[PDB]
Amino acid sequence: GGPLGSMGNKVDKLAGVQELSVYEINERDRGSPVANSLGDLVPFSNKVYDGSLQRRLGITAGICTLISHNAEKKGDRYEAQYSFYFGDYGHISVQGPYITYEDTELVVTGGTGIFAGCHGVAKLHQIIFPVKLFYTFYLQGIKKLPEELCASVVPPSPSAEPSEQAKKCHPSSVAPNFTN
Amino acid sequence: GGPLGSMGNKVDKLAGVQELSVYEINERDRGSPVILPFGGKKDENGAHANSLGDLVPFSNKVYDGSLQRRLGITAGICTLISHNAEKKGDRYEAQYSFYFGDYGHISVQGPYITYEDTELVVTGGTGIFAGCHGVAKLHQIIFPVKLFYTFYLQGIKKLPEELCASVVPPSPSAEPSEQAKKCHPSSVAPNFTN
Amino acid sequence: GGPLGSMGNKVDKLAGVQELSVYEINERDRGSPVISLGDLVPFSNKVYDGSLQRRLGITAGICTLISHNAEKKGDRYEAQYSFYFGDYGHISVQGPYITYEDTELVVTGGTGIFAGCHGVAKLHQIIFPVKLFYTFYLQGIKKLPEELCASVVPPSPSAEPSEQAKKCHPSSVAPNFTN
Repeated sequence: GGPLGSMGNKVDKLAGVQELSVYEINERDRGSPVANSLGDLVPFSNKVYDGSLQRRLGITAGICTLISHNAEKKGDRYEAQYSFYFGDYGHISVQGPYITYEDTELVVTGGTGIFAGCHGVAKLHQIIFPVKLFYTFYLQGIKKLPEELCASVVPPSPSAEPSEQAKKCHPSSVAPNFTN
Repeated sequence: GGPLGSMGNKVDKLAGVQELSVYEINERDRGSPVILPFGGKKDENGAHANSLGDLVPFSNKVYDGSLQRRLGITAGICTLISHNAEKKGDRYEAQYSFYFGDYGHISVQGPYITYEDTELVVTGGTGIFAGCHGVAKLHQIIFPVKLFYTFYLQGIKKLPEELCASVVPPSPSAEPSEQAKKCHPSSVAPNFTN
Repeated sequence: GGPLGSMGNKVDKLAGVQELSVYEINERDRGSPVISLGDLVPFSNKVYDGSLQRRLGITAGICTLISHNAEKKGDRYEAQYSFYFGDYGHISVQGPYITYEDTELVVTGGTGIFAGCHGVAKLHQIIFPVKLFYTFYLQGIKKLPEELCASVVPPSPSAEPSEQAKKCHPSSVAPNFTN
Protein backbone atom coordinates (compact mmCIF):
# COMPACT_ATOMS: atom_id res chain seq x y z
CA GLY A 1 0.00 0.00 0.00
CA GLY A 2 1.24 3.44 -0.99
CA PRO A 3 1.42 5.94 -3.88
CA LEU A 4 0.13 3.71 -6.68
CA GLY A 5 -2.46 2.09 -4.42
CA SER A 6 -3.75 5.56 -3.61
CA MET A 7 -4.03 6.60 -7.26
CA GLY A 8 -5.57 3.27 -8.24
CA ASN A 9 -8.25 3.49 -5.55
CA LYS A 10 -9.09 7.04 -6.62
CA VAL A 11 -9.54 5.88 -10.21
CA ASP A 12 -11.53 2.87 -9.00
CA LYS A 13 -14.04 5.18 -7.31
CA LEU A 14 -14.30 7.51 -10.31
CA ALA A 15 -15.03 4.60 -12.65
CA GLY A 16 -16.94 2.30 -10.30
CA VAL A 17 -20.65 1.62 -10.83
CA GLN A 18 -23.17 0.48 -8.21
CA GLU A 19 -26.72 -0.81 -8.61
CA LEU A 20 -29.61 0.58 -6.58
CA SER A 21 -33.24 -0.51 -7.08
CA VAL A 22 -36.42 1.15 -5.82
CA TYR A 23 -40.18 0.94 -6.35
CA GLU A 24 -42.25 3.99 -7.30
CA ILE A 25 -45.89 3.56 -6.34
CA ASN A 26 -48.84 5.90 -6.84
CA GLU A 27 -51.02 5.29 -3.79
CA ARG A 28 -53.50 7.93 -4.95
CA ASP A 29 -53.32 10.09 -1.81
CA ARG A 30 -51.19 13.01 -3.01
CA GLY A 31 -53.54 14.08 -5.79
CA SER A 32 -50.93 12.99 -8.34
CA PRO A 33 -52.65 12.68 -11.79
CA VAL A 34 -53.02 9.03 -12.91
CA ALA A 35 -53.82 13.68 -23.48
CA ASN A 36 -52.81 12.72 -27.02
CA SER A 37 -51.43 15.90 -28.59
CA LEU A 38 -48.05 17.51 -27.89
CA GLY A 39 -48.04 20.11 -25.12
CA ASP A 40 -49.73 18.78 -21.99
CA LEU A 41 -47.72 19.29 -18.81
CA VAL A 42 -48.01 16.73 -16.01
CA PRO A 43 -46.57 17.57 -12.57
CA PHE A 44 -46.33 14.47 -10.39
CA SER A 45 -45.15 13.04 -7.07
CA ASN A 46 -45.35 9.41 -5.94
CA LYS A 47 -43.99 7.34 -3.04
CA VAL A 48 -40.62 5.58 -3.13
CA TYR A 49 -39.83 2.31 -1.35
CA ASP A 50 -36.58 0.33 -1.24
CA GLY A 51 -35.77 -2.69 -3.40
CA SER A 52 -36.83 -5.11 -0.66
CA LEU A 53 -40.16 -3.30 -0.20
CA GLN A 54 -39.63 -3.20 3.57
CA ARG A 55 -38.74 0.48 3.87
CA ARG A 56 -40.39 3.75 2.82
CA LEU A 57 -37.55 5.94 1.52
CA GLY A 58 -39.30 9.04 0.21
CA ILE A 59 -40.93 10.36 -2.95
CA THR A 60 -40.51 11.30 -6.59
CA ALA A 61 -41.20 14.87 -7.70
CA GLY A 62 -41.04 16.56 -11.08
CA ILE A 63 -42.77 17.06 -14.42
CA CYS A 64 -43.57 15.23 -17.65
CA THR A 65 -44.32 17.03 -20.92
CA LEU A 66 -46.31 15.20 -23.60
CA ILE A 67 -44.42 15.02 -26.90
CA SER A 68 -46.22 12.64 -29.26
CA HIS A 69 -48.93 10.00 -29.60
CA ASN A 70 -48.35 6.58 -31.17
CA ALA A 71 -51.44 4.97 -32.72
CA GLU A 72 -50.24 1.43 -33.41
CA LYS A 73 -48.34 1.29 -30.10
CA LYS A 74 -51.34 2.70 -28.23
CA GLY A 75 -49.42 5.19 -26.10
CA ASP A 76 -47.66 8.52 -25.67
CA ARG A 77 -44.11 9.84 -25.41
CA TYR A 78 -43.25 12.28 -22.61
CA GLU A 79 -40.02 14.12 -21.85
CA ALA A 80 -39.44 14.21 -18.09
CA GLN A 81 -37.29 15.92 -15.46
CA TYR A 82 -37.64 14.69 -11.89
CA SER A 83 -35.93 13.70 -8.66
CA PHE A 84 -35.99 10.77 -6.25
CA TYR A 85 -35.86 11.83 -2.60
CA PHE A 86 -34.44 9.42 -0.01
CA GLY A 87 -34.78 11.45 3.19
CA ASP A 88 -31.46 12.29 4.87
CA TYR A 89 -29.55 10.08 2.43
CA GLY A 90 -30.02 12.79 -0.19
CA HIS A 91 -31.59 12.69 -3.65
CA ILE A 92 -30.99 11.59 -7.24
CA SER A 93 -32.03 13.64 -10.30
CA VAL A 94 -33.00 12.24 -13.70
CA GLN A 95 -33.83 13.52 -17.20
CA GLY A 96 -35.16 11.63 -20.21
CA PRO A 97 -38.02 9.68 -21.82
CA TYR A 98 -41.16 8.37 -20.18
CA ILE A 99 -43.25 6.38 -22.63
CA THR A 100 -46.60 4.87 -21.64
CA TYR A 101 -46.22 1.72 -23.75
CA GLU A 102 -42.66 0.63 -22.90
CA ASP A 103 -39.70 0.60 -20.53
CA THR A 104 -37.12 3.34 -20.98
CA GLU A 105 -33.72 4.47 -19.75
CA LEU A 106 -33.23 7.88 -18.16
CA VAL A 107 -30.11 9.94 -17.52
CA VAL A 108 -28.94 10.23 -13.92
CA THR A 109 -27.85 13.87 -13.95
CA GLY A 110 -26.43 13.80 -10.43
CA GLY A 111 -27.26 13.50 -6.74
CA THR A 112 -26.84 14.90 -3.22
CA GLY A 113 -25.79 13.54 0.17
CA ILE A 114 -24.46 10.01 -0.27
CA PHE A 115 -25.25 10.39 -3.99
CA ALA A 116 -23.14 13.55 -4.33
CA GLY A 117 -21.22 13.62 -7.61
CA CYS A 118 -22.86 10.51 -9.06
CA HIS A 119 -23.65 10.02 -12.74
CA GLY A 120 -25.09 7.25 -14.89
CA VAL A 121 -28.45 5.88 -15.96
CA ALA A 122 -31.76 4.70 -14.52
CA LYS A 123 -33.72 1.84 -16.08
CA LEU A 124 -37.46 2.48 -15.72
CA HIS A 125 -39.56 -0.70 -15.70
CA GLN A 126 -43.35 -0.52 -15.87
CA ILE A 127 -45.11 -3.23 -13.87
CA ILE A 128 -48.60 -1.75 -13.91
CA PHE A 129 -49.06 1.43 -15.94
CA PRO A 130 -48.94 3.97 -14.56
CA VAL A 131 -49.26 3.32 -10.83
CA LYS A 132 -46.49 0.79 -10.14
CA LEU A 133 -42.96 1.27 -11.46
CA PHE A 134 -39.58 -0.33 -10.71
CA TYR A 135 -36.23 1.43 -11.19
CA THR A 136 -32.64 0.24 -11.19
CA PHE A 137 -30.06 3.02 -10.93
CA TYR A 138 -26.54 2.44 -12.22
CA LEU A 139 -24.50 5.00 -10.32
CA GLN A 140 -20.90 5.88 -11.15
CA GLY A 141 -18.42 7.80 -9.02
CA ILE A 142 -19.68 7.50 -5.44
CA LYS A 143 -18.65 5.61 -2.30
CA LYS A 144 -20.13 2.29 -1.21
CA LEU A 145 -23.89 2.51 -0.65
CA PRO A 146 -25.15 1.83 2.90
CA GLU A 147 -26.37 -1.73 3.48
CA GLU A 148 -29.93 -0.58 4.25
CA LEU A 149 -30.30 0.43 0.60
CA CYS A 150 -28.78 -2.79 -0.76
CA ALA A 151 -31.13 -5.36 0.77
CA SER A 152 -32.16 -8.33 -1.38
CA VAL A 153 -34.45 -7.02 -4.12
CA VAL A 154 -37.97 -8.38 -4.55
CA PRO A 155 -38.40 -9.26 -8.26
CA PRO A 156 -40.85 -6.77 -9.81
CA SER A 157 -44.35 -8.20 -10.27
CA PRO A 158 -48.06 -7.40 -9.82
CA SER A 159 -48.07 -9.10 -6.39
CA ALA A 160 -45.06 -7.12 -5.13
CA GLU A 161 -46.33 -4.99 -2.24
CA PRO A 162 -44.60 -2.84 0.39
CA SER A 163 -44.82 -4.23 3.93
CA GLU A 164 -47.72 -3.04 6.07
CA GLN A 165 -45.28 -1.21 8.36
CA ALA A 166 -43.66 0.52 5.39
CA LYS A 167 -47.08 1.64 4.15
CA LYS A 168 -47.93 2.98 7.61
CA CYS A 169 -44.52 4.66 7.88
CA HIS A 170 -43.70 2.76 11.08
CA PRO A 171 -40.46 4.05 12.70
CA SER A 172 -38.78 0.66 12.11
CA SER A 173 -39.54 0.81 8.39
CA VAL A 174 -38.63 4.29 7.15
CA ALA A 175 -35.48 6.10 6.05
CA PRO A 176 -34.10 8.75 8.43
CA ASN A 177 -36.49 11.70 8.06
CA PHE A 178 -38.09 10.02 5.03
CA THR A 179 -39.37 12.51 2.46
CA ASN A 180 -43.14 13.02 2.39
CA GLY B 1 2.70 -4.79 -19.45
CA GLY B 2 -0.32 -3.97 -17.33
CA PRO B 3 -0.57 -1.97 -14.09
CA LEU B 4 0.43 1.58 -15.05
CA GLY B 5 -0.90 0.98 -18.55
CA SER B 6 -4.23 -0.28 -17.24
CA MET B 7 -4.50 2.72 -14.92
CA GLY B 8 -3.52 5.07 -17.74
CA ASN B 9 -6.13 3.77 -20.17
CA LYS B 10 -8.79 4.03 -17.45
CA VAL B 11 -7.85 7.66 -16.82
CA ASP B 12 -7.58 8.36 -20.56
CA LYS B 13 -11.22 7.29 -20.98
CA LEU B 14 -12.48 9.26 -17.98
CA ALA B 15 -10.77 12.37 -19.34
CA GLY B 16 -11.08 11.84 -23.11
CA VAL B 17 -13.28 14.08 -25.28
CA GLN B 18 -15.02 13.17 -28.55
CA GLU B 19 -16.93 15.46 -30.89
CA LEU B 20 -20.25 14.64 -32.52
CA SER B 21 -22.13 16.87 -34.96
CA VAL B 22 -25.82 16.63 -35.90
CA TYR B 23 -28.49 18.66 -37.70
CA GLU B 24 -31.81 19.50 -36.06
CA ILE B 25 -34.59 20.29 -38.53
CA ASN B 26 -38.21 21.30 -37.94
CA GLU B 27 -39.91 19.87 -41.03
CA ARG B 28 -43.28 21.22 -39.86
CA ASP B 29 -44.88 17.79 -39.81
CA ARG B 30 -45.03 17.07 -36.06
CA GLY B 31 -47.33 19.87 -34.90
CA SER B 32 -44.21 21.40 -33.34
CA PRO B 33 -43.54 23.68 -31.71
CA VAL B 34 -46.59 24.51 -29.57
CA ILE B 35 -47.06 27.82 -27.84
CA LEU B 36 -48.42 27.73 -24.31
CA PRO B 37 -49.18 31.48 -23.98
CA PHE B 38 -49.12 31.37 -20.19
CA GLY B 39 -47.40 34.74 -19.79
CA GLY B 40 -50.63 36.07 -21.23
CA LYS B 41 -49.58 39.62 -22.06
CA LYS B 42 -51.77 41.08 -24.80
CA ASP B 43 -50.83 43.80 -27.28
CA GLU B 44 -52.75 46.51 -29.15
CA ASN B 45 -54.40 44.35 -31.84
CA GLY B 46 -55.84 41.39 -29.95
CA ALA B 47 -52.92 39.03 -30.39
CA HIS B 48 -50.20 37.19 -28.48
CA ALA B 49 -47.29 39.03 -26.88
CA ASN B 50 -44.22 37.23 -25.50
CA SER B 51 -43.77 37.41 -21.74
CA LEU B 52 -41.75 35.65 -19.03
CA GLY B 53 -43.31 32.24 -18.45
CA ASP B 54 -44.50 31.31 -21.92
CA LEU B 55 -43.76 27.61 -22.29
CA VAL B 56 -42.81 25.99 -25.58
CA PRO B 57 -42.81 22.18 -25.88
CA PHE B 58 -41.08 21.03 -29.05
CA SER B 59 -39.83 18.05 -31.04
CA ASN B 60 -37.79 18.14 -34.26
CA LYS B 61 -36.00 15.61 -36.47
CA VAL B 62 -32.30 14.76 -36.05
CA TYR B 63 -29.98 13.86 -38.94
CA ASP B 64 -26.29 12.91 -38.78
CA GLY B 65 -23.43 15.28 -39.57
CA SER B 66 -23.11 14.11 -43.17
CA LEU B 67 -26.87 14.58 -43.61
CA GLN B 68 -27.15 11.11 -45.14
CA ARG B 69 -28.84 9.41 -42.19
CA ARG B 70 -31.96 10.08 -40.12
CA LEU B 71 -30.97 9.48 -36.48
CA GLY B 72 -34.02 10.43 -34.44
CA ILE B 73 -35.59 13.45 -32.76
CA THR B 74 -35.21 16.13 -30.14
CA ALA B 75 -37.86 16.33 -27.42
CA GLY B 76 -38.33 18.83 -24.62
CA ILE B 77 -39.34 22.30 -23.48
CA CYS B 78 -38.26 25.94 -23.63
CA THR B 79 -39.24 28.62 -21.13
CA LEU B 80 -39.26 32.28 -22.18
CA ILE B 81 -36.96 34.32 -19.92
CA SER B 82 -36.53 37.75 -21.52
CA HIS B 83 -37.50 39.53 -24.73
CA ASN B 84 -38.00 42.84 -26.52
CA ALA B 85 -38.96 44.39 -29.87
CA GLU B 86 -35.79 43.13 -31.59
CA LYS B 87 -35.79 39.79 -33.43
CA LYS B 88 -32.37 38.94 -32.01
CA GLY B 89 -31.62 38.31 -28.35
CA ASP B 90 -34.77 36.75 -26.90
CA ARG B 91 -33.65 34.34 -24.17
CA TYR B 92 -35.12 30.93 -23.35
CA GLU B 93 -34.03 28.37 -20.75
CA ALA B 94 -34.34 24.84 -22.13
CA GLN B 95 -34.24 21.21 -21.06
CA TYR B 96 -34.41 18.55 -23.76
CA SER B 97 -32.93 15.34 -25.14
CA PHE B 98 -31.51 14.09 -28.43
CA TYR B 99 -32.72 10.59 -29.32
CA PHE B 100 -30.48 8.45 -31.55
CA GLY B 101 -32.63 5.33 -31.87
CA ASP B 102 -30.96 2.22 -30.43
CA TYR B 103 -27.68 4.10 -29.91
CA GLY B 104 -29.25 5.84 -26.92
CA HIS B 105 -29.89 9.48 -26.07
CA ILE B 106 -28.18 12.66 -24.85
CA SER B 107 -29.76 15.14 -22.44
CA VAL B 108 -29.07 18.87 -22.36
CA GLN B 109 -29.88 21.91 -20.24
CA GLY B 110 -29.12 25.55 -20.98
CA PRO B 111 -29.67 28.74 -23.01
CA TYR B 112 -31.49 29.15 -26.31
CA ILE B 113 -31.19 32.69 -27.64
CA THR B 114 -32.84 33.93 -30.84
CA TYR B 115 -30.25 34.55 -33.58
CA GLU B 116 -27.31 33.78 -31.29
CA ASP B 117 -25.03 30.77 -30.92
CA THR B 118 -25.11 29.31 -27.42
CA GLU B 119 -23.52 26.48 -25.45
CA LEU B 120 -25.57 24.02 -23.43
CA VAL B 121 -24.67 21.54 -20.70
CA VAL B 122 -24.68 17.86 -21.59
CA THR B 123 -26.24 16.43 -18.44
CA GLY B 124 -25.57 12.84 -19.47
CA GLY B 125 -26.70 10.07 -21.79
CA THR B 126 -27.79 6.46 -22.20
CA GLY B 127 -26.73 3.51 -24.35
CA ILE B 128 -23.42 4.28 -26.05
CA PHE B 129 -23.66 7.68 -24.37
CA ALA B 130 -24.07 6.29 -20.83
CA GLY B 131 -22.12 8.30 -18.27
CA CYS B 132 -21.01 11.05 -20.65
CA HIS B 133 -20.64 14.70 -19.72
CA GLY B 134 -19.57 17.90 -21.45
CA VAL B 135 -21.14 20.59 -23.63
CA ALA B 136 -23.16 21.12 -26.81
CA LYS B 137 -22.60 24.03 -29.19
CA LEU B 138 -25.83 25.29 -30.74
CA HIS B 139 -25.72 27.14 -34.07
CA GLN B 140 -28.84 28.45 -35.80
CA ILE B 141 -28.61 28.15 -39.59
CA ILE B 142 -32.15 29.18 -40.52
CA PHE B 143 -34.04 30.54 -37.52
CA PRO B 144 -35.95 28.74 -36.23
CA VAL B 145 -36.29 25.63 -38.41
CA LYS B 146 -32.71 24.52 -39.14
CA LEU B 147 -30.12 24.14 -36.38
CA PHE B 148 -26.68 22.56 -36.10
CA TYR B 149 -25.02 21.08 -33.00
CA THR B 150 -21.56 19.85 -32.14
CA PHE B 151 -21.34 17.81 -28.94
CA TYR B 152 -18.08 17.59 -27.01
CA LEU B 153 -18.52 14.39 -25.02
CA GLN B 154 -16.30 13.28 -22.14
CA GLY B 155 -16.05 9.89 -20.45
CA ILE B 156 -17.35 7.41 -23.02
CA LYS B 157 -15.99 4.78 -25.41
CA LYS B 158 -15.12 5.43 -29.06
CA LEU B 159 -18.17 6.51 -31.06
CA PRO B 160 -19.21 4.16 -33.89
CA GLU B 161 -18.19 5.22 -37.40
CA GLU B 162 -21.77 5.63 -38.62
CA LEU B 163 -22.00 8.64 -36.31
CA CYS B 164 -18.61 10.08 -37.27
CA ALA B 165 -18.98 10.60 -41.03
CA SER B 166 -17.53 13.68 -42.75
CA VAL B 167 -19.67 16.65 -41.71
CA VAL B 168 -21.42 18.82 -44.29
CA PRO B 169 -20.47 22.44 -43.59
CA PRO B 170 -23.54 24.08 -42.02
CA SER B 171 -25.18 26.53 -44.42
CA PRO B 172 -28.77 27.49 -45.34
CA SER B 173 -28.50 25.22 -48.40
CA ALA B 174 -27.56 22.14 -46.36
CA GLU B 175 -30.29 19.51 -46.74
CA PRO B 176 -30.76 15.86 -45.78
CA SER B 177 -30.60 13.35 -48.64
CA GLU B 178 -33.84 12.15 -50.22
CA GLN B 179 -33.20 8.72 -48.74
CA ALA B 180 -32.90 10.14 -45.22
CA LYS B 181 -35.98 12.35 -45.55
CA LYS B 182 -38.09 9.35 -46.56
CA CYS B 183 -36.47 7.17 -43.90
CA HIS B 184 -35.13 4.59 -46.35
CA PRO B 185 -33.76 1.52 -44.49
CA SER B 186 -30.24 2.25 -45.73
CA SER B 187 -30.41 5.80 -44.38
CA VAL B 188 -31.63 5.47 -40.79
CA ALA B 189 -30.17 4.61 -37.39
CA PRO B 190 -31.25 1.23 -35.96
CA ASN B 191 -34.86 1.78 -34.91
CA PHE B 192 -34.45 5.53 -35.44
CA THR B 193 -36.61 7.56 -33.05
CA ASN B 194 -39.81 9.04 -34.48
CA GLY C 1 7.98 15.41 -12.59
CA GLY C 2 7.16 12.73 -15.14
CA PRO C 3 4.77 9.90 -16.10
CA LEU C 4 3.36 9.10 -12.66
CA GLY C 5 3.18 12.82 -11.88
CA SER C 6 1.30 13.44 -15.12
CA MET C 7 -1.21 10.72 -14.30
CA GLY C 8 -1.61 11.84 -10.70
CA ASN C 9 -2.23 15.41 -11.82
CA LYS C 10 -4.94 14.21 -14.22
CA VAL C 11 -6.64 12.20 -11.47
CA ASP C 12 -6.36 15.12 -9.05
CA LYS C 13 -8.27 17.28 -11.53
CA LEU C 14 -10.98 14.67 -12.17
CA ALA C 15 -11.52 14.18 -8.43
CA GLY C 16 -10.73 17.67 -7.13
CA VAL C 17 -13.47 19.80 -5.58
CA GLN C 18 -13.67 23.60 -5.51
CA GLU C 19 -16.02 25.91 -3.61
CA LEU C 20 -17.81 28.79 -5.33
CA SER C 21 -20.20 31.15 -3.54
CA VAL C 22 -22.65 33.61 -5.10
CA TYR C 23 -25.62 35.78 -4.13
CA GLU C 24 -28.95 35.65 -5.98
CA ILE C 25 -31.02 38.81 -5.66
CA ASN C 26 -34.42 39.69 -7.11
CA GLU C 27 -34.11 43.42 -7.70
CA ARG C 28 -37.66 43.42 -9.12
CA ASP C 29 -36.66 44.84 -12.51
CA ARG C 30 -37.01 41.70 -14.65
CA GLY C 31 -40.66 40.90 -14.24
CA SER C 32 -39.91 37.81 -12.16
CA PRO C 33 -42.47 36.72 -9.70
CA VAL C 34 -42.15 36.96 -6.00
CA ILE C 35 -43.98 34.09 -4.44
CA SER C 36 -52.31 25.70 -6.15
CA LEU C 37 -50.43 22.42 -6.58
CA GLY C 38 -48.86 21.94 -10.00
CA ASP C 39 -48.39 25.65 -10.61
CA LEU C 40 -45.40 26.54 -12.72
CA VAL C 41 -43.13 29.41 -11.73
CA PRO C 42 -40.62 30.76 -14.28
CA PHE C 43 -37.99 33.09 -12.81
CA SER C 44 -34.82 35.08 -13.43
CA ASN C 45 -32.80 37.03 -10.87
CA LYS C 46 -29.41 38.76 -10.67
CA VAL C 47 -26.23 36.96 -9.60
CA TYR C 48 -23.41 38.63 -7.66
CA ASP C 49 -20.06 37.22 -6.53
CA GLY C 50 -19.30 36.01 -3.01
CA SER C 51 -17.58 39.27 -2.07
CA LEU C 52 -20.60 41.18 -3.39
CA GLN C 53 -18.23 43.45 -5.33
CA ARG C 54 -19.02 42.08 -8.79
CA ARG C 55 -22.14 41.50 -10.88
CA LEU C 56 -21.73 38.12 -12.58
CA GLY C 57 -25.01 37.54 -14.41
CA ILE C 58 -28.43 36.00 -13.80
CA THR C 59 -30.38 32.88 -12.90
CA ALA C 60 -32.97 31.51 -15.32
CA GLY C 61 -35.32 28.54 -15.21
CA ILE C 62 -38.53 27.20 -13.70
CA CYS C 63 -40.01 25.91 -10.45
CA THR C 64 -42.96 23.52 -10.28
CA LEU C 65 -45.09 23.45 -7.11
CA ILE C 66 -45.33 19.92 -5.71
CA SER C 67 -46.93 20.11 -2.27
CA HIS C 68 -47.99 22.24 0.70
CA ASN C 69 -46.79 21.67 4.26
CA ALA C 70 -49.42 22.97 6.69
CA GLU C 71 -47.33 22.24 9.79
CA LYS C 72 -44.22 24.03 8.54
CA LYS C 73 -46.10 26.80 6.71
CA GLY C 74 -44.30 26.21 3.42
CA ASP C 75 -44.31 24.62 -0.02
CA ARG C 76 -42.06 22.20 -1.89
CA TYR C 77 -40.95 23.04 -5.43
CA GLU C 78 -38.99 20.96 -7.94
CA ALA C 79 -36.66 23.22 -9.91
CA GLN C 80 -34.50 23.19 -13.02
CA TYR C 81 -32.43 26.30 -13.71
CA SER C 82 -29.05 27.78 -14.67
CA PHE C 83 -26.62 30.37 -13.29
CA TYR C 84 -25.02 32.59 -15.95
CA PHE C 85 -21.55 34.06 -15.35
CA GLY C 86 -21.09 36.01 -18.58
CA ASP C 87 -18.13 34.89 -20.69
CA TYR C 88 -17.05 32.53 -17.90
CA GLY C 89 -19.91 30.21 -18.87
CA HIS C 90 -22.85 28.82 -16.91
CA ILE C 91 -23.76 26.17 -14.34
CA SER C 92 -26.99 24.16 -14.46
CA VAL C 93 -28.87 22.75 -11.46
CA GLN C 94 -31.77 20.41 -10.71
CA GLY C 95 -33.48 19.75 -7.39
CA PRO C 96 -35.65 20.95 -4.50
CA TYR C 97 -36.54 24.47 -3.45
CA ILE C 98 -38.47 24.61 -0.17
CA THR C 99 -39.78 27.95 1.11
CA TYR C 100 -39.09 27.27 4.80
CA GLU C 101 -35.69 25.54 4.72
CA ASP C 102 -32.28 25.29 3.08
CA THR C 103 -31.83 22.60 0.44
CA GLU C 104 -29.15 21.04 -1.73
CA LEU C 105 -29.50 20.84 -5.48
CA VAL C 106 -27.65 18.78 -8.07
CA VAL C 107 -25.11 20.49 -10.31
CA THR C 108 -25.88 18.82 -13.63
CA GLY C 109 -22.91 20.40 -15.40
CA GLY C 110 -21.50 23.60 -16.87
CA THR C 111 -20.02 25.43 -19.84
CA GLY C 112 -16.93 27.58 -20.41
CA ILE C 113 -14.58 27.24 -17.43
CA PHE C 114 -17.24 25.03 -15.83
CA ALA C 115 -17.29 22.56 -18.71
CA GLY C 116 -17.38 18.99 -17.42
CA CYS C 117 -18.12 19.91 -13.81
CA HIS C 118 -20.41 18.01 -11.48
CA GLY C 119 -21.36 18.29 -7.82
CA VAL C 120 -23.87 20.02 -5.57
CA ALA C 121 -25.17 23.48 -4.76
CA LYS C 122 -26.23 24.44 -1.24
CA LEU C 123 -29.18 26.82 -1.34
CA HIS C 124 -29.52 29.22 1.59
CA GLN C 125 -32.54 31.54 1.94
CA ILE C 126 -31.58 34.92 3.40
CA ILE C 127 -34.73 36.95 2.72
CA PHE C 128 -37.84 35.15 1.46
CA PRO C 129 -37.97 35.04 -1.40
CA VAL C 130 -35.89 37.86 -2.90
CA LYS C 131 -32.39 37.14 -1.54
CA LEU C 132 -30.51 33.84 -1.58
CA PHE C 133 -26.97 32.56 -1.04
CA TYR C 134 -25.38 29.58 -2.78
CA THR C 135 -22.20 27.59 -2.35
CA PHE C 136 -21.27 25.38 -5.29
CA TYR C 137 -19.10 22.33 -4.69
CA LEU C 138 -17.62 21.72 -8.12
CA GLN C 139 -15.74 18.57 -9.13
CA GLY C 140 -13.54 17.89 -12.14
CA ILE C 141 -12.49 21.29 -13.53
CA LYS C 142 -9.34 23.41 -13.54
CA LYS C 143 -8.58 26.15 -11.01
CA LEU C 144 -11.20 28.89 -10.81
CA PRO C 145 -9.98 32.40 -11.69
CA GLU C 146 -9.24 34.63 -8.68
CA GLU C 147 -12.05 37.06 -9.53
CA LEU C 148 -14.57 34.34 -8.68
CA CYS C 149 -12.68 33.40 -5.50
CA ALA C 150 -12.66 36.66 -3.53
CA SER C 151 -13.27 36.63 0.22
CA VAL C 152 -16.90 35.62 0.78
CA VAL C 153 -19.15 37.96 2.74
CA PRO C 154 -20.99 35.89 5.37
CA PRO C 155 -24.67 35.78 4.32
CA SER C 156 -27.04 38.02 6.28
CA PRO C 157 -30.13 40.16 5.58
CA SER C 158 -27.72 43.11 5.69
CA ALA C 159 -25.62 41.73 2.83
CA GLU C 160 -25.78 44.10 -0.14
CA PRO C 161 -23.81 44.44 -3.40
CA SER C 162 -21.59 47.48 -3.96
CA GLU C 163 -23.08 50.46 -5.81
CA GLN C 164 -20.42 49.90 -8.47
CA ALA C 165 -21.73 46.36 -8.95
CA LYS C 166 -25.36 47.49 -8.85
CA LYS C 167 -24.62 50.01 -11.60
CA CYS C 168 -22.65 47.44 -13.60
CA HIS C 169 -19.43 49.47 -13.64
CA PRO C 170 -16.68 47.90 -15.80
CA SER C 171 -14.61 47.58 -12.61
CA SER C 172 -17.35 45.53 -10.98
CA VAL C 173 -18.75 43.13 -13.58
CA ALA C 174 -17.86 39.81 -15.17
CA PRO C 175 -16.69 40.10 -18.79
CA ASN C 176 -19.90 40.58 -20.79
CA PHE C 177 -21.91 39.81 -17.65
CA THR C 178 -25.21 38.09 -18.43
CA ASN C 179 -28.27 40.35 -18.47
